[PDB]
Amino acid sequence: GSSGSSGHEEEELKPPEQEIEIDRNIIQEEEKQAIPEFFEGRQAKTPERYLKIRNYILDQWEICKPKYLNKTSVRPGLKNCGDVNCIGRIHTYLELIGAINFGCEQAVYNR
Repeated sequence: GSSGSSGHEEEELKPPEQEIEIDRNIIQEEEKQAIPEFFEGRQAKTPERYLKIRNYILDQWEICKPKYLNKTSVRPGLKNCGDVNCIGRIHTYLELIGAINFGCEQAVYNR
């Protein structure tokens, strides 16, 4: 027989090594690999909508930087574009890559 009962490890997640660069006018595979849902081809999820939201976040990030930027500050801001389930996807990702809130104890990867 066998037995597991093991865990408490990273969940398909990993903290950034160095602040990267992102284009608010260009969508590189880098982002598509994390936000492929908007590039799937659904009628609800569109690639044009993913940008609108992103641009906002990427913008706010610097608007507060170097200080940390909470998603709760942009949640209500772009409540019209998409939903919370999406907002988190973009925000988080960008945070995982470093594009936003780089090196900060107030991240979602260090937690």
